[PDB]
Amino acid sequence: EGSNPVDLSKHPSGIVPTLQNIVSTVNLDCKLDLKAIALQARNAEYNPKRFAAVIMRIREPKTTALIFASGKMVCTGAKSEDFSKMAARKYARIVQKLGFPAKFKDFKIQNIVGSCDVKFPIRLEGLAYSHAAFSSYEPELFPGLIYRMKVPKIVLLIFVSGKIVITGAKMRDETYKAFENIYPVLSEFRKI
Repeated sequence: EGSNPVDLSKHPSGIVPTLQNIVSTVNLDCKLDLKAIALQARNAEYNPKRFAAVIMRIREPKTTALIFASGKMVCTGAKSEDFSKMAARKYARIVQKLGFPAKFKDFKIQNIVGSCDVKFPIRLEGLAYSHAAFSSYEPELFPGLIYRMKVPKIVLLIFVSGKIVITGAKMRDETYKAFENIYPVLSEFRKI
């Protein structure tokens, strides 16, 4: 039974990108007294002159939650969508247990960041000259090439070293498809 470690149907390049951060939001559906939550929770920080939300942190899943007065909560740091949702539930429950009537409505993934290393140098200048409508490479202003992909709606950061950052996905597979879509062109521009 030679099942394959990597499914080349899903990853023709034979390379699987790593998910580095998933950010999600959920509506707690209630106004929140930020000074009280900050006072009452051990795991909270709240400096409204620096950021208008209470900062809460947990170790499992190792993440950070930004809880706004409106009741909106942003959860960041998770490595999978299941873990982003699991952590969001855990922060929302902490809030209920403090005595606020927190709900868990319209939870949604807002952004997934993935990285990948093809491990060969890339001629970004040539790549950009050949794909002018989608790329920006301006070494004196920022390092790496910015590539705006249409389908899926992703923005990639391609560095001269072969390291790539894939941002903007709403689900794991989009991050994978974005990479596969760009792979043949990275390859076409391998620094000989």
